[PDB]
Amino acid sequence: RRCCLGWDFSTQQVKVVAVDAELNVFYEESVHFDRDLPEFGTQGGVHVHKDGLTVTSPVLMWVQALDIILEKMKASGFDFSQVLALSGAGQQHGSIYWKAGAQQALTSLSPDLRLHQQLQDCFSISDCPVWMDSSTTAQCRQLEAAVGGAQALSCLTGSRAYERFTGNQIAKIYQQNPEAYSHTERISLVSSFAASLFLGSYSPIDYSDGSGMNLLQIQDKVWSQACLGACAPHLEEKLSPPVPSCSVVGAISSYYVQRYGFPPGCKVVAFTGDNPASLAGMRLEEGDIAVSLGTSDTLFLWLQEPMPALEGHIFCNPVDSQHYMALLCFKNGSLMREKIRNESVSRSWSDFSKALQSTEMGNGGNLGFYFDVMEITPEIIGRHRFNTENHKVAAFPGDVEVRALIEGQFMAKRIHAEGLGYRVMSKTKILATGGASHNREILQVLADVFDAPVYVIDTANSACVGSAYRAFHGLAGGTDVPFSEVVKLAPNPRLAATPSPGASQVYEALLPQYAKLEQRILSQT
Repeated sequence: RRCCLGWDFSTQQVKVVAVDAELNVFYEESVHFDRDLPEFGTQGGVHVHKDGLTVTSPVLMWVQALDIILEKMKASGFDFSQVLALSGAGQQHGSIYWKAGAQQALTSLSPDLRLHQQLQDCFSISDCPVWMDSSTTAQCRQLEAAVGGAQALSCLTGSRAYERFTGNQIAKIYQQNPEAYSHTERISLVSSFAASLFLGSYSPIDYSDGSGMNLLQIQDKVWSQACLGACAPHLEEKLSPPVPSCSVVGAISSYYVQRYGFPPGCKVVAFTGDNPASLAGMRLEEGDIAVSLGTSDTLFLWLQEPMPALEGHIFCNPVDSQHYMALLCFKNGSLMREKIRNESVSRSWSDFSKALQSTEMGNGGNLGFYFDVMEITPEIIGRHRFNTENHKVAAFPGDVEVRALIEGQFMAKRIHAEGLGYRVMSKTKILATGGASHNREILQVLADVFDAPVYVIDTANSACVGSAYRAFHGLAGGTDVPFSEVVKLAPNPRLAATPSPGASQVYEALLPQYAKLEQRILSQT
């Protein structure tokens, strides 16, 4: 059974899957940080500092989690001689600061010792900033001022300045800890840090995860000298040139061959961010979108011609380096759906579904926005309801409320997607995942709004699986063959809904009206 490994260096755990050549996930293992490395004192895999804004993880905890999981794999009888290649994902934005001399330690790893034991003194920063950090507002404003504004920075890098984005974190470390910065020979993302551990030498940063830093020029795929200089000095030398995501970055270190029995020819395919890896795992193509429904809703888009904005994040595409992808994040997700259920349909998902079945597409022209917490896409708060004459109203009947919520949430996803350059195409498939993807009536609204078929997919391990698929791509020809052709053989996700007759006519007229009301609410703020 020949296989590839797909890794995920996530916030709360390190996870791995082994996928055979039939693209069967036949093995999965994980190390949970709070539970299995409780000595670091993390909660949810991180440390929220006294200020309530700084959020970090110890780099040596991630190294040790790799040692533990390889030993857990070996203890279970995993046959490492069967591994042809591996790739992985890292929680985006988080950064690792390697101390001067660390590459000599990586290239001289002894198979008689664990990684953590040998890399103990290799980090100039022990507490790494992660994606949950919101402590760099001053640096964000400085970077936007240095490059001509928020929109200029988005045009250049796919995003305006966000506190968690790596360049702003690097700037804070340079300003507050210049000694540690002066002792840093290399800076990695979590993804490229993990790839470096497998190579036994520094891995380059890939174009896709490299797009989550406010540093890479996404169009020309070179570092922006203006962004680099506005963040910290000598920064280019520390990052090294970025590479296409579908690059073989080297063979696995002899460390792993000797300690665990990996074959010497095992290839390391460049690692990427967890959201880019999930896009690969979900097998999105040109014209596709994925809706991940949860506490936060996340929209994944394929983009040929992106239009960066003051919202959303455009990244270089991990499975087609000449094109792009985007993420749009919505704070009012599953808690907002549960609240309307509890308020209007007796705390019952069945009655929620019956409300959707008993109301027509377009909801008689009744439209609603439901933001009990400040929304990020767009920046609005409150509940706002409008009747068919576009007059504000205080409330709706119960069933009308349920449809206004669901239809409005999906119309917002289509409008904001199209603002970034997305367009529905004849080939378009919509992939739905998360709790609400288990409701047929919710997915019917989604199919109706986009006028395209909706498929349900399980994504508990999408970043791991996507990483294993990318590794197989690397083996099946790399850039000589399309990613989509390599993983076509994986069973197709199940069709949940197709647009009802007349859906096109209803939402062609209602979508611009909903967009107009959104701008009306934004103008009143």
